[PDB]
This record gives sequence, C-alpha cells and structure tokens, in this order.
Amino acid sequence: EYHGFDAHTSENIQNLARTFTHDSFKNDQLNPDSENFNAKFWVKNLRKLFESDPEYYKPSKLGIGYRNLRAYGVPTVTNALWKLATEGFRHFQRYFDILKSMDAIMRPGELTVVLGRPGAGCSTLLKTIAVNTYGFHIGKESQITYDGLSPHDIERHYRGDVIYSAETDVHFPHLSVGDTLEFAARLRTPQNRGEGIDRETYAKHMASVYMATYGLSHTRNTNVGNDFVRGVSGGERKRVSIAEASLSGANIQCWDNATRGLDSATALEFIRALKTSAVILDTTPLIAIYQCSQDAYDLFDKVVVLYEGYQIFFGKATKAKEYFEKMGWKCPQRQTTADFLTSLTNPAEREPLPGYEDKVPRTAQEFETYWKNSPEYAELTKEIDEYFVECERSPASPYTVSFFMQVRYGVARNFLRMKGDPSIPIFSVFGQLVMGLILSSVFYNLSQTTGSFYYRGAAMFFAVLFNAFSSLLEIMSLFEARPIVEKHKKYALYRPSADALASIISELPVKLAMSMSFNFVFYFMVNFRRNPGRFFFYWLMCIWCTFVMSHLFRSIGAVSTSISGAMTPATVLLLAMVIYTGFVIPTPSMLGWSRWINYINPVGYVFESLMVNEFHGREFQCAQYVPSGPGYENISRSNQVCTAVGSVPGNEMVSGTNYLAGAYQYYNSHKWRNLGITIGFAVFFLAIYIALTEFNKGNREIFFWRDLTYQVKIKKEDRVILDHVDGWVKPGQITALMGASGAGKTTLLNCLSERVTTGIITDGERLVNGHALDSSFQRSIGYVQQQDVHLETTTVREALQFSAYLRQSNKISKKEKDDYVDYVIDLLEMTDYADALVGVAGEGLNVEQRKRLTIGVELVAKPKLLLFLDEPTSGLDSQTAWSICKLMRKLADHGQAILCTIHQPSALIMAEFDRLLFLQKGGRTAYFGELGENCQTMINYFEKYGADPCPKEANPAEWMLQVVGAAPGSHAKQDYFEVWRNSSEYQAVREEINRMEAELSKLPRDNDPEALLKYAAPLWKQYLLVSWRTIVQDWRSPGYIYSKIFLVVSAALFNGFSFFKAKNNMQGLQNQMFSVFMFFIPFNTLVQQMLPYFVKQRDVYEVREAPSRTFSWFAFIAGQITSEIPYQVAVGTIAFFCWYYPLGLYNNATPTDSVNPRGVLMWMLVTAFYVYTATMGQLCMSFSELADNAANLATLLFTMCLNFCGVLAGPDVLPGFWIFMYRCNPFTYLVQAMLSTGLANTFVKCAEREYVSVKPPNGESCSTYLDPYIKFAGGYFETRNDGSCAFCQMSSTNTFLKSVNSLYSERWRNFGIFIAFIAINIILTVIFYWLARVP
Ligand SMILES: CCCCC/C=C/C/C=C/C/C=C/C/C=C/CCCC(=O)OC[C@H](COP(=O)(O)O[C@H]1[C@H](O)[C@H](O)[C@H](OP(=O)(O)O)[C@@H](OP(=O)(O)O)[C@@H]1O)OC(=O)CCCCCCCCCCCCCCCCC
Repeated sequence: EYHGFDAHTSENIQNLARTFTHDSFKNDQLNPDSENFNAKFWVKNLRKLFESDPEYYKPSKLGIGYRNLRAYGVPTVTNALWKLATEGFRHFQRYFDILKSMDAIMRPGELTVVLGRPGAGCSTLLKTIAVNTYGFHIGKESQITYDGLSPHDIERHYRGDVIYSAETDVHFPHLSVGDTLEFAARLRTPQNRGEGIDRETYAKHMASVYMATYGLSHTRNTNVGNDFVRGVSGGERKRVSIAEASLSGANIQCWDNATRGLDSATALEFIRALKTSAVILDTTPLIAIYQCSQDAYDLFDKVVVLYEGYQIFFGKATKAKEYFEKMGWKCPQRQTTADFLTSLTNPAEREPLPGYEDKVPRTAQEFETYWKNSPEYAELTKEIDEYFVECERSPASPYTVSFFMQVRYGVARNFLRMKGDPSIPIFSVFGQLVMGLILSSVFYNLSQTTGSFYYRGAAMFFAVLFNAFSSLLEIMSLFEARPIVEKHKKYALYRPSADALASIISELPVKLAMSMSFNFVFYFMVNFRRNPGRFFFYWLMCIWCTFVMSHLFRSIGAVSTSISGAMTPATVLLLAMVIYTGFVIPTPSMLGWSRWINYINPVGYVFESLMVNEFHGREFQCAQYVPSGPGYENISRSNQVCTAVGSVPGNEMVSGTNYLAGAYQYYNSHKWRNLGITIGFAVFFLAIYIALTEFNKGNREIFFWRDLTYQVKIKKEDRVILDHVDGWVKPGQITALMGASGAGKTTLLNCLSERVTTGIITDGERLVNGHALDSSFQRSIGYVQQQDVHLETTTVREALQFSAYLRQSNKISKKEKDDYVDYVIDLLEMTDYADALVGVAGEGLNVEQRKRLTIGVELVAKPKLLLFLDEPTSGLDSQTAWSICKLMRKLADHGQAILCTIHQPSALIMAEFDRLLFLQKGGRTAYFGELGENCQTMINYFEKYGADPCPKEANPAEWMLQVVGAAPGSHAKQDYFEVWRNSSEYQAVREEINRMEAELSKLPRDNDPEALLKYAAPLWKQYLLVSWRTIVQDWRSPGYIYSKIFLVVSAALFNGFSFFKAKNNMQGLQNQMFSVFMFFIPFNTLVQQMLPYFVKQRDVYEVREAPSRTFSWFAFIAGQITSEIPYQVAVGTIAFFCWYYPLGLYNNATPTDSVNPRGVLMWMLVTAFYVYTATMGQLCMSFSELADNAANLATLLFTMCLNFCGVLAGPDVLPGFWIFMYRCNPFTYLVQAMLSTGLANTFVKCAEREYVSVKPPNGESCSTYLDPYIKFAGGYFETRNDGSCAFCQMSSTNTFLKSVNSLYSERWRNFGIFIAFIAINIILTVIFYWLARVP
C-alpha cells in the first residue's frame, strides 16, 4: 500500500540515487554515499539542477490569485430535419450567471479542496482555473493572475504549466507503466548541452524516482490497462495519472470527481499522493470531491465552499467548522466536517442551533452577504491585494524537444504498443495472404490466348482493389489513440502533427509485409508477364497505390469520430473511385457527365499504368475465329478473323497494344506519367491529413432462512463462502447487510435471491411463512441492481409501462396497470420528468434520477415477498445517498420489506435502518439484531462482550469494522464469530426462528394457479411488445435511420446514373452485369451500422431483463430479427426505385410486353437482398461478443460469397475444388435472377469499335458466305462498301445470358432459392443465440 513518502520510500530513493551516480561515475546534503542526506532535497533539486537551464523563462512554481471572478453562460428523426434547419438558422444569425463574484488566493505547495453539491459550480471553477474557458465566457472585471502572468500567456506561451483531467483516466491499455512514465520523462528532458550526463539514463532515473515517490515501484513492467483490459488495480491507475502529470512539469493541477467510484481506503491514498506531490515538488493541486472522510479531509489546507454558484467561505480547512459554528448552525455528532459543509447547503438539512433560528442565513444571497461582511473577507482581500502588488512589482514553443525527436519518440512508442499487442498486424497480414491465395485460386494460370483477355482485366482490377484497401484497418488505431494524443497535446509534450507523422512512419513495416505477402503470391499464381522488370514495375505501382489509399483513409479518419460515422459518407466516395477505375466502365463507354471524375480519380491512373505495362508489346494467339463450325472445315486463314477488339483480319495473332487502344483506350505513353500523378496524389493527401490532424481537433408473507451454508469449487478445492448464516426480514423493516470486502455480503444477497449460477447449498433451508420455496419465488421478489442499465431512448413512463405490462399478472386489465404506473411515479416524486428520455448518463437523467427510475421499474412489477437492493447508496454523493435512504424509509413505511447491502456508509444514513446483519471474513455472522437509535444497540453489544469503547465522535461503521478486524492496520482481540455463537442472543434468534416456523406454518396459503408460471405474459405478447420497443428505439435513435437512408440512396443513385440509359452493345452487357455486382457493396456498411444497436439491446436484456424473468430468450431474438425487416424493406424499395429505373432496364421488357412482371420481380429481389443483408448481419452477430468481430466476420463471408458469385469466373473456369462454393453460395442465384429479369429477350447492337472485319472468298457475297454460321450461332453482319463484312457476334441478349449461366425461364426458381437462404439464416440465429449466450 501507499502511506505517503515514509522512511522506506526515502531509502529506496537513496538506493536509486546511489546506483545512478555510480553509473554516471564511469554538498553534504546531496551526496548519496555520505549520511545526513534525505531524498526530499534530491527529488526537489533533480528537476532544477543536474540539467542545463535554458536562458528562457520556465517557472517552477505557480500560485494563482483571482479577484472578482465571474462566469456566465447562454428527437424523432422525422423532426431531425426541422431541428437541423433551426440550428442552421441559429448559426446564420440571455446570459445565465453560473459563477458569481468570488475571491481566492492559492500559493504553491498547498492542497486545495472545492466543496459543494452537484451542479453547484465547482467543476466550472476548476475549469476556469485551468484556463479551459471553452463553452462559456468570463467577465471583463475579473482580475486573474498566475504569479504575475495572464490567462492569455498561460494559454499561449506556458501551456502545460496548468492542466485539467477530471474523471476519464485515459492511458494506452497495453503499454507498461514503466514505459508510460519513461515516455513523458524522455519527452520532457531538455537538450541544451548534454555534456556530462547521458539523457537516457537521466530519463530512466527520473521515471524510477517518480515511481518510487508515488509508490508505483511494484507496478513496473505491468500493463496499465483500462476498465475493460486487466492490469494494475483501479486505485493505482489514478496514481499513475498523477505521476505522469507531475512528471511532465505541470505546476497547477485541477481534478474533479477524480475519486468517483472509489472506496474510502483508496480515495485516501489518492489524496495522500496529491499531498506528497504538493509538499515535495511544490505543485499546486486543486481537487473537487463530494464523498470525503474525516481522515482524508484532515490532509487539506484550503477549502472553498460553493452554494448555487455563490462562494460562501474560503480559508484554512480547520477554521471552516469554527466559522460556520459561529454562524449559528449545529453540527450533529458523528458527522464528518466535509459532510457538514456540504449539507450546510441543503434546505432539508442544516438545523440551526438553539437561539440562532431567528438570525441565520437561509438563501445563497444571505450567505454571500455575510461572507462579504465578515472580517475574514477583509483579511482575504488585503492578502490578495498584497499578492497582486508583489506580482506587478516583479518561449515561442511550449514544447521542450524539437520536432524530429518528437517524431522519433512517437515512432518508438508506436513500436512498443505494437509489440505489446501483436493482433492487428499479424491478423491483417495473414488475412491478406489467405485472401490473396483464395482470390488467385479463381484466376489460376490464365492462358496466353485471347480468350484470357477479359480475365486478365479482372485479375488486375481486383488486384488494384486489394492493394488499395489493404490498409483500411489501420484507421482503427487512430480512433484508439485519439484521446491520449489530445491529452498529451494539453500537457504540451508533442504536437498532434508529430504523432500523425510517427503513426505514418511506424506502419511502414506492416505495409511492406502485406504488399510483399500479397503481390509475390498473386502476380505469380496468376500467369501475368514473367519479365522481372515488369513484375517490379507492377510492385512499384501497387505500393504507390496503397500509399495513396492509406493517406486518403487517414485523412477521412482525422475528421470523423467512429468507424460507422466515417464509413457512412466515405462509402460513397470509395464506390465512386472503384466504379471509375477503368474496368467496370471502360473509357469509351463513360457518359459525358462522368468523364471528368476519371480525371481526379487516384486509382484510375494506377489501373491504366498496370494494364499498359502488361498488354503493351505482346502478341496473343487467337482462340476463336469468327467463321467456323461444321460448314467451314477447310477455309483459308485469310478469310477468317479473330474475335477481339483490336483484331486485324487475316492475322493469326492479336497485338496487345491495338486491343488496349481500342477497348480501354490506354496507350504506352502514359506508363510513367501516371506514376508521377499518383505520387503527386500521395503527397497531396499526406499534406491534407497532416493539416487536418493539426487544426481540425477539439407484504403479509415473511421470508427467512436457517443454517444457510454455501461453498464454491475453485481450483478443484471446496471453500465455504457462507458458514451457517441465519436471519429473517419482516414487512416495514429495513435490514442492512454489511461485511468486509472479502466477507461476501454480495454473495449472500445473490444466493438468497437465487441469482448465483455457481456453487451448491449444503445445510441451509430457506422458508416463506414456514413452507419450502416453490417455483413462484423468483417472480415474487424484486431486485434493484447497483448499476442502472436502461435503454437510451425509452422515456421514464414508457419504461415503467413496459415493465408493468410484461411483469404483472395477465388477469389485471391495462387500465389498472396504467393506474399503478401513475401511482409509482407519484410515490417516487418522479412527476417532474415523467416524460424525459433516459438517454446516456452524460446527457439526460443524472445518478439520483436513474436510481429512482430503477427502483420504480422494480416496484411496478408488484413484488409480494421482498425487495433486495444491491449497494443502493454506493457511487452517490452525500446528499443523493441521503435522498435515496429517505425514499427507502418511505417505501418501508408503506408496508414493504427491504434487505439492502450497504458499503462504506456514514453515521446519518446508518441511523435510518431498523436491523443489521454483519458478516465477518469468510461469511461468518458477527452481529444480527436491531441497532437501535444512533447505533446504540450494536455499540452496547460489542462493548459488553470485551471490546474497546466507541469514541464519541467516531463513525459507528468504521469502529465496528475495526473492532472486528477487517479494517487495515487493526488487530482483533479475539474472533467474534465464536462469541456470537454462544452469546445469549443467538439463542434468542434460534427461538424466534423456530417460533416463526412453528406458527406461520398454520397460516392459510394463497394458492393462485397463475402465480406458478415461468413468465407472467404469454409468449406472443412478449414478442409483440419487444418488437415494438425495438422498432421505436431504432426510430428514435439519433440519426441511425437517416445514415442508412443516405448511404443506400447515394450508392443506388450513383450506380444507376453511372450507367444511365446504358446501351446493349457487347461491352454494355458486361458493364450492366458489373453494375449488378457493385450494387451489393453497401452490405458491409449496413452491417457495421446495424450491429451496435443490437449490442445495446443484447446488453440490456442479458444484464437485467433475463435474470428478472421478464421475457424469454426466444422472444428477445425473434423481436430483434423482426425489428429490422420494416426498415430494410423500405430502404430496399427506395434503392430499387433509385437504381432500376435510371438504369433504363424497363426498355428491355417493352418488346415482349412484360414490363410489370419483370419490374415486380426485380423489386422483390432487391428487397430480398436487403432483408438478407440484415439477417446475415444478425446471424454473424448472434454468437460473437464484440461488434467489431461480428462485422469483420460478416464482411469476410460476404467477400467470399462475392468472389465465386459467377461473374468473375463461371463454373467451367472455376477450379473443381471451389465448385461446391459456387452452388452453396446465396448470391449466385440472386445474380442470375437479376440478370435474367433485367436483360433477357432484347436485341443487341454492336458498337462501332467492336465490329469484326471479314474478307469473304473471291466471287462471293457476305450473306452467301456467312449465312450458315449465322444460323449455327447468333450475330449479324453489314456491308461496308469495301468488299468486306462487318460482323457482330451477338444478335440477342439471350446469348450473353446463357454464357453467364443465367436463364430467363428459371428466374422464379432462383428467386425462391434465395428466399430459402434467408429462411435458413433466421433459423440459424434462433439456434445459435441459444447455444452461445443462453445459460
Ligand atoms: C516511401 C515509400 C517507398 C516506396 C518504394 C520506393 C520505390 C522507389 C523506386 C525508385 C526506382 C525507380 C526505377 C525507375 C527506372 C526505370 C528504368 C527503366 C525505364 C524505361 O523506360 O524502361 C522501360 C521498360 C519497359 O518499357 P516498355 O516495354 O513498355 O516500352 C519501351 C521498351 O522498354 C523498349 O525498351 C523500347 O524503348 P525504351 O528502351 O523503353 O526507351 C520501346 O519499346 P517498343 O516501343 O518497341 O514497344 C519502349 O520505349 O522497362 C522494363 O522493361 C521493365 C523494368 C522495370 C522498370 C522499373 C524498375 C524496377 C522498379 C523500381 C523499384 C521496384 C520496387 C521498389 C521496392 C519494392 C518494395 C521494397
């Protein structure tokens, strides 16, 4: 533990200094070897001395003195657009005072405490001290000085000399404490002239010395961790943050609620660490707290008390109590001074002294008037004026090290973090390699004949994609490291630009590894050009493409806030770049309005360069000559011709350059220019990213138990947790249940309520009115959890109504349920905000209101036996806890039985209970009986059995814990379990229990046949209510439906209008097929957006709803599945209307007069695809825990399905191994149905550049020579008035459709199969959620 710089800390510092000076070897009070030397002076002087002092001014102590300070300040998505319009009008074109006049002076080396109720303005005061005025303004008359400086100077020049970090202790979870402190140590070491001392050794010595000072020595080489990741103790992370802040040379530190959610034994340690920092390093700490112990308060020096923004006192912490006693108020006995000061601002509390009632302030104005009139204010004003006079009488870059070394240290820390967790790099590299292998398997050993042309094209396009999107995952790191960077920017350690540059540099090894592992496999598995120079140029182009894409992704991520928030707008841009690469829409077929996009497309140039590199100067053997078949067996090669874009009549080989110049319109003069253009793009995007990251940042039954014994199996060893604990509860009596940390009071509470999934009961017996527990027990009790888990959308009344409907008995009419909900709302004093959205804890209902809501939710179910409460008064201030205790007292008065577990209470709250049950270590009962008034009964019981008397001003809870021996540093005279066993009152307890069992057993039972039911409401009602609740929650989500609609509409519109009124030439059909292929890309983004709103529902259900037996698991999963169907259907209809019609696919149905069937079928297919997207996302999220893993798995499976969907390679070309994956795939049937419906039964008109020239035999006509082939296979011909024939190979679209294995007569069948797949998905979900999460 930590006891604040004791002898052992001094000797540790002595040893460290001895080792350091011995290492450096290779007056009397500074030499470690000599005696008469103490570590205090060494630590104080190490920062200043032992380092060359820059000529500039860098203060070593800041005391702040301010006078006349004052600060003032100023939905359903259907209404979201109107709200946005109103906000825009507000942007286009009264004052509320939060802090009133106040005076204060704070010298260096004094720890100051700010006291006040929540919302009193302490946080605003601390923000004003730390110059964090953003969000409000300060009056012009206020005089603020920092040892003679000004707020502007501190904000501009000496930033980092005053800091502010309130609750969120942000650290890299996977970085060791030693490394985390060494980072700041090295980044704060000045350079000047380092001769004599090695900088690295000095930084290590500073890190070790400050670790020893704050008692973190044992924590070295241990993960700092986070609330999720395991690591150092929660009480040591705060000390690590203090050590880091003080190590970066922060003079004035301000903390608020830093000790929130921490027990007294650790809040004391935190306060002690602050005190040592103040007294050794001479810093100025300010701390704002609500729950303070007397011992912790004894360490403070100056206290400032706030009352509704009015400063009522400021001075020595010891004199505040005397001053407010002179005021005329009375402090109740056994009340801590901090609690008294806080309660002095509560109208319910603060009972005046006798005789002082007539003259005593009652409102903040009177308090401030007296404070101003008091002589203490005069003395304070005199001191402040003297300080101002003294200050008046008496570095361009706030950072210390130069930019290059900031970048170097950022790179080093990035490498340390990567080595600490080799998950993202290794997984990314191996996933890339495996996906590359699988993809290349489709294009294995492309042939050298012209028949491979198309495939080669595809083989390049996808390559450009894989190198393009290889580094997409890297942006995730930016979101993990964003908070820390901001914090480190505030401390004035390194600019965010340095961090961005270091992040770019540190990922180069991973980019190199991925590029090698993917290209060296893909380029050679697919038989591209074998010339070494060609491969090297391909690798160079791919490397620069991935650089450009990585920088673009980083630039996008620099302004976003989440993966989904970045993906919603980024998907449209990425699709725009992908479609216009030059393969989906070759340049000759690009529309006029989109030709300009290709100019500014950084990926089109890469594709052009790669294709020019491959095809240029290459001769391909012909694979098919247009005149051929049984009719033509012996025809001179002169009359034939190859079926390629650049084919020349009578030539056996087609030239690659002609094909490129004719089909894609690329030339070899652009091979090298495009490399320069891509380098320019990379540099531009790097500059944009750096600029962005630099700038854009900112009850008749009685329940009892007898001889309960409970043991748990751990490490194959049986240890008893509860050893024969007996007790009872009664209506109208509150039974507090307390114990040490290891006493397992929570274990007893959970065991009594049957909420434990582990262990068995050995000897006990639980009885209700003398009868054994039946199956109706679990529904006849209420359980109020410590943590309040509620949906962020449903209002208070909606949540209460939902619980009432789904939990009360079915025979009760709806009107009675609503009446009882109103009664509960009235009884809890909740009427003020009965229609206020719960929302996140930050914005919405505060802690007290949330706790009241939870108690109401558990109450509306109408428990008949008991109401367990788990730590109701933990994590709340001293006033909210009192309010909750009063509410519990009222509930008990109304006729309820309560059994609550209390942790670290105060005397006043403790006085409000009727019975006490104390558990020693190991679950052994010490005392069990009424504690009387002011805990007199328990004190008398313990004293009369050989215990020291309780001090008059001691808190009974702490004294009890100490006498039992659980308190640290306390010795027990003898164990009290045994003395309690034979105490003359344990006999009374036994007699009472036996009498209750013998008498209450004769009371007639209330046999209700509906009670003995596992769930109160029938299954269909639960399913309907859960589905409606989820639908409403999605509707009210803050911009979740709008993101989905925008994404889908934008993608569909871009896809439709890129091929606007597409023609039906040979390349047109391929363009439309790839349009259908690219229609599916929004799948990944839709899944990513949808999953978190499933996570929220799952967490709420599992944490609270499931154990409470509100609705069955099947109801939950079925509701989640049915919730997304309506929104998906609507979005699919919108997408079809925005894609099918602009594409002009309806014209294809005009000749056959089948517009309506082919339109309805297409709409049904599109909606089915979207419903399938939702079902697949939910399935892949059913069994996994994190949303990221489910989204990644869904994307991987979707990509695998797309690879073998039949467009990239049909069944014949596909290797046999993968043939099964071409049949089990759910997208092949969808693609076939869509193509057959949209393209079948229409004519084909070949473009001018795709006609093939044929030279018929001498003395023959085009018809006479080509009719047999035309009959044998489709196509048509024209006369060119030059003796030749211009031939087109396709006359009707049915030929191409048959080539893709899509038939018009089978579309319906295909559609049906797809529906089956959706069905399967749903079924699997309803099964997997049972195997994985249901216990
Ligand atoms: C911080 C990020 C780090 C990123 C990594 C950094 C990378 C920086 C690298 C800088 C190195 C730059 C080297 C550029 C020098 C090119 C010298 C040839 C210039 C030229 O111009 O050579 C054209 C002919 C092919 O050109 P070609 O066949 O398409 O057409 C011509 C013919 O070559 C022919 O020779 C006739 O005339 P020429 O001789 O060319 O004048 C005519 O032929 P026809 O008209 O009859 O068809 C035509 O001109 O190169 C060929 O063969 C293939 C030869 C490979 C071309 C690049 C060399 C290898 C790649 C460079 C580095 C590889 C990757 C780097 C590491 C990877 C990962 C660590």
